[PDB]
Amino acid sequence: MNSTAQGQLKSIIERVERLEVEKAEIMEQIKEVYAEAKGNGFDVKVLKKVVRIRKQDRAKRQEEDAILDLYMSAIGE
Amino acid sequence: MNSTAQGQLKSIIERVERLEVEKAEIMEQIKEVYAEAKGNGFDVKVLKKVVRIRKQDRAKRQEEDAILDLYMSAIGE
Amino acid sequence: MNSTAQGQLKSIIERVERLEVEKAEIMEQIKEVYAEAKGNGFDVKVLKKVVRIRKQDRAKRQEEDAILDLYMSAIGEI
Amino acid sequence: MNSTAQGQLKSIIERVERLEVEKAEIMEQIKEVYAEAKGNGFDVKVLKKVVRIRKQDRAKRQEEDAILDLYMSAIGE
DNA sequence: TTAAAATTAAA
DNA sequence: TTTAATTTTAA
Repeated sequence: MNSTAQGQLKSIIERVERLEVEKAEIMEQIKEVYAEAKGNGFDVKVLKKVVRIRKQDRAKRQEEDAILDLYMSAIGE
Repeated sequence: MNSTAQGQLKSIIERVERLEVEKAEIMEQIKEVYAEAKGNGFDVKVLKKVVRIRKQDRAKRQEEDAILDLYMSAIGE
Repeated sequence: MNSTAQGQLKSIIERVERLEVEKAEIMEQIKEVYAEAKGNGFDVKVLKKVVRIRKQDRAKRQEEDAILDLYMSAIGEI
Repeated sequence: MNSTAQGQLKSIIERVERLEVEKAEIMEQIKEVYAEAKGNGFDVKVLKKVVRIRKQDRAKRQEEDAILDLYMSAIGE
């Protein structure tokens, strides 16, 4: 390939790798918060579901919760 | 490697690949059930949720849901 | 929902769950193949890679690999 | 739960969610880098493979690749 | 979307 | 040390 093209490839790779280093740091910071929470006596598993739950629109989730209750009711569970 | 060594290797590969084919068939059959369910007016997302839930122990389930409600009401939404 | 709709739902759930039990069994058997292989001196990680590779069309993988080497060479990685 | 426990939970959730926002922001930046690369005639799929490969130790990578060559050849490849 | 796929943490 | 769960990719 070209010399310039080789330059772009190298820049792209280095750029992605810098971003993935930042991502890794953030992931470590998240695990540190949960570590702190666990030390406080909180249930990490539930805490994570709390975060996940809050990511979706309230109205939509509650609607889906209602459908779930309808289904669980139908199959007798 | 030996003739017996490669003989074993060829056996392992053959065994894994035959099981992969069967696993693929089952996975396709599972999607067909959901496709049919969707066509019948059911919510596939909720359906998969129902399946997931029924895999969990009843006790632990309501136990983690109780903690969830505690956390959720504590932080509100 | 209707008593009939209830029937459809239950049958659907039963179908998925029986199929998932089947899937778990197959996945367990696959694991048993790898564990037996591992006990015989084979590299499990490499074995799975072989299986993965053999899933792709020879033509495709050969070209993707060619491109890969081109990139790895360009950045002085290889 | 105590008011202190309530305060802990509130900040724990808020800290995680802010980190999630940042992590998600980096993830879209990475997709943008790859999106731009695609426009520059680069193979995104191969690009990602280069990154993953560079995350492994050169010495170990060459070793696994050597074994791979042995296996493939043994079964005909 | 769907996936299958995997390395990894921890029960 | 085996079910989990975390991550990422294919497709």
